[PDB]
Amino acid sequence: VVVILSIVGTVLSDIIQKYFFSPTLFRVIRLARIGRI
Repeated sequence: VVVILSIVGTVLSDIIQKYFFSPTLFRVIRLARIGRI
């Protein structure tokens, strides 16, 4: 549910910041940082 995905959006972002650091995820991150709840 939304709760898990809140953490998902956070942990995947950690993956991004360390390893998945392609500029294309930053798109999704710009959408992720925002309170999309």
